[PDB]
Amino acid sequence: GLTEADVGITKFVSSHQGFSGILKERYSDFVVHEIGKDGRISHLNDLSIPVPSEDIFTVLTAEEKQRTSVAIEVIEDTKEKRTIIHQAIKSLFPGLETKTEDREGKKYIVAYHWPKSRGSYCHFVLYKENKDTMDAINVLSKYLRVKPNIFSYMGTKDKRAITVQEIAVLKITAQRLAHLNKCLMNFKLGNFSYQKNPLKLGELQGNHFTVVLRNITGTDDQVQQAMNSLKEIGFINYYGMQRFGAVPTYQVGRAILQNSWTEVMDLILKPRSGKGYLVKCREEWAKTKDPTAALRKLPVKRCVEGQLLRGLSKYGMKNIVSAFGIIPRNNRLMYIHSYQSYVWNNMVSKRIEDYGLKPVPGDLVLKGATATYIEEDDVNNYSIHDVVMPLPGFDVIYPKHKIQEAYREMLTADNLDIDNMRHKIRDYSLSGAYRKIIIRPQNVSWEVVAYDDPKIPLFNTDVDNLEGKTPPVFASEGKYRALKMDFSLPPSTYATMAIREVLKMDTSI
Repeated sequence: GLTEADVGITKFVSSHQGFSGILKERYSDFVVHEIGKDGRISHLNDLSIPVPSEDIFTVLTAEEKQRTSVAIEVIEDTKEKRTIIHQAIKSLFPGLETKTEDREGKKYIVAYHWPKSRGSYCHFVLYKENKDTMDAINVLSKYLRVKPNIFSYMGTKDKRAITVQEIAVLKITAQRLAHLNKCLMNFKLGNFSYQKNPLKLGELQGNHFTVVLRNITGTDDQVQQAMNSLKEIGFINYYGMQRFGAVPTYQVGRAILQNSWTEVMDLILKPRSGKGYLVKCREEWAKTKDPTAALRKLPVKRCVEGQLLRGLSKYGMKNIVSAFGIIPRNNRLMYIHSYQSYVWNNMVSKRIEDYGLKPVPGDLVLKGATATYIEEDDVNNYSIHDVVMPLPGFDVIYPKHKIQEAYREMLTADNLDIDNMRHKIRDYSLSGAYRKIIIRPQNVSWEVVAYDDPKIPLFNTDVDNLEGKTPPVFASEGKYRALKMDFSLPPSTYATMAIREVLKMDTSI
């Protein structure tokens, strides 16, 4: 329903003829490896627990001392070797009795009933398949009987994909985490270390992508030209379709900024084209206009519709400001940020159309963390990769060319004032920020692969390598053709926008 043109995604970098290709046909055709603060590319490649009773038996005995018996096998049997185990168990045995048993030749030691030197945080790699980051944290939180806020990460990674990232957890041992691997299906944990600090959102350097575009209709000339342009110049740094949502998020954001609160409520709760349970909740709302009656139709507690319905039950339909205010702050800002994103995509497309892919006088540039202007005389000292455009807000400056006039027109068309982007409600006041218009991906590599079966993955994942799965080998000719790409992107960048530039085809399905 919502197209790329609807959200201002209309321009391309390369002049090459577009071609077709299938994206995320299998979640194994889209693989993401996080690039850490220090440049390390997270891979699940070590299951060792950092340093007679191994890590498992110690966990088994600790689990026994709290909430029948723990039998430890005596590998190299000796009177001194058995007593050593009795004494070693007695160290990690607060309230545990110990007895030697000879079970038909095989001997056992049967158990009956955080250092300040070691950093507070266990860091580890989380490998996930078709899952959200928060979803993995909730599973680990319920298994470890902890609250999800003791976990930290640098960013969330795509659900429909195989993703690998670093996670930190306050005061949970590596053995406790590793033990969970036996009962976790769509996630695995490894690469354990103990460190001083948690992770911080946005601290990452970016992500590395391995992408398989199935059934490419492109020729070798088309592919080479598409890839060379992506490697040399790159792609227009648009906000992808994910930024815009079922409910078109920028429209809720616009209504919030205009203080059109009845419209905010209707946009979230009223029935619309294209999740089954949300359809029923919205139908019950349209029929009864009763929060209690519509809440009965929601199987999920933490969702925007439920939080707003709980807010309306508390404050009523004559105080939608307070009712909506109940939604967590992060979910509320997301609407107004996607409105800023909508304006930004449109402005960038106008900037490309009117001045091209060259820095022009009047453009804003980023000299480290400071934003400044390109003048007539210093125009040739900058590249298109230094050019920034602002997300609209009260604290930003605008380019000194005609796009400033276009920002003013777009904002005026929504009854908003570029000269005063302050909201009467503090939470909805936007300061603005700067975003690069063109991104050159790093460590770009590609190959066209001939194949016959779509089910067959074209490369190993981290778990395939751990299990010692045979690396895929492919013939020089086949029925179908695939474009296999590898590239690194900075944070707040969309891989779909890089793929869009290669294929020159719109993101629908």
